[PDB]
Amino acid sequence: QSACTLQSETHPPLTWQKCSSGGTCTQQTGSVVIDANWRWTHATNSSTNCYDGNTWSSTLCPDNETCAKNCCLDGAAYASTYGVTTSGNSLSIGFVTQSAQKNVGARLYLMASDTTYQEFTLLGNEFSFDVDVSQLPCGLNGALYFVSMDADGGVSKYPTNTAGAKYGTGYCDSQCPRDLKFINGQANVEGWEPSSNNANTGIGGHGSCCSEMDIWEANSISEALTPHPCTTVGQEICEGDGCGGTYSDNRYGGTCDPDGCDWNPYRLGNTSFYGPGSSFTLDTTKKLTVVTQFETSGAINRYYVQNGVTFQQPNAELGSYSGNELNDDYCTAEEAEFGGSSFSDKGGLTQFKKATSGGMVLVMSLWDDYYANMLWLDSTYPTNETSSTPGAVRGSCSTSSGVPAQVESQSPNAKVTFSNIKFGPIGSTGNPSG
Ligand SMILES: *[C@@H]1O[C@H](CO)[C@@H](O)[C@H](O)[C@H]1NC(C)=O
Ligand SMILES: SCc1ccccc1I
Ligand SMILES: [Ca+2]
Repeated sequence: QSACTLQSETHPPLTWQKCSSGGTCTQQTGSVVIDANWRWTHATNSSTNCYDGNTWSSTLCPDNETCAKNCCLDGAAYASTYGVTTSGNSLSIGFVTQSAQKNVGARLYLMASDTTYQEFTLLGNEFSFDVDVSQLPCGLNGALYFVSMDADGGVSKYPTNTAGAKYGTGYCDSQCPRDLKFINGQANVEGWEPSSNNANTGIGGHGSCCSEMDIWEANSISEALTPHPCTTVGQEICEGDGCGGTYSDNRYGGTCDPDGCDWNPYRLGNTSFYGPGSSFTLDTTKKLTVVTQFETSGAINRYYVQNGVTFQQPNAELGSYSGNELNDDYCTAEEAEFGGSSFSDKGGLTQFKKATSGGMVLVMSLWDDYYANMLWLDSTYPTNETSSTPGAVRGSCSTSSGVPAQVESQSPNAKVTFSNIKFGPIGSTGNPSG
């Protein structure tokens, strides 16, 4: 896709800190950009939409190539249309924003410059951020994660994509998403199936895969940490059911692991650690710091800070595993006790190390789930399961919670605030900010 300028594009600024082993941190200035899927897509020479509702213009977009030649992405009014605002080192994403249209959520990337994404090499480093999940009820997910996207949004590889990172192009993840309108410089109009439950989305014939590190998928009820390997580390297009993931016939048939080796404290047995109120170790009605360390062995460590008190990830006992570190033994025990072989089949933490050793882009989002109502995160899933089934219970939300239309109308003012992002060598982010 190309870019149009009927509406200007001004990325909201966001500062973050880069720390060093020597004990000092320094302020960095970046900005955020909204994903292409949320943008107005119209003809290069007029205001005629190439996509409206959940259908493509058959005249402007008869096929993927023609569509990309005829159509451009335009600028975004961040606050008024998308409910995205920034203030210093703070970023807020509103749930439902009503302007001339209704907008639900947003997926944003941290930029290095106006035309390129900031890449972070995670291995041997740690990432820290503060978060306020108090306004996120059952059914919502304020996520902060990393994906192996190209810095230019794919421009150097796909010439027909001239919009680039500036317009939020090039997204990919371990779900190998097929809801993307533009992938590899072409539209995704071929094979498009409008969603039966979502008036604004659909599934195309192609998807975009890559490694994904979900540092934080959470609401005020539950939270999960989840690495997802892929046999091809970086962004790669997939076709139809060969994509795997949620909207394909064989979920485990693709190149990526859509499940991951997840760590949810509640799912592992500690139902008193994270939740709303004083009866929980970490009280989700108040702000908290989340620190994630990527050691060179490939293992992942985690500690939290609230009101100056530090809490290491709580201990879990799962089969032959005992500890609080997300490592090979944990991932193997998880598969043995809860089932599955996807994570291991994709290479486990060894293959995932190839992703963290390379550059990854920071993504911050707020979404509701039209497929499984976020039950996999904060409720019993599948819903026919009991608490007696290992790993079935992931949170205290009702299995009737999370219906998108219901939460959109009941909690439109829900929001997540991510702030004070710090990144540096292990043991460095707790030092004084610059
Ligand atoms: C949950 O984790 C916290 C923090 O480690 C700990 O103090 C508490 O004893 C744990 N509770 C259970 C039931 O394991
Ligand atoms: S990653 C959560 C999950 C796991 C297995 C099947 C479907 C779903 I959504
Ligand atoms: Ca270790």
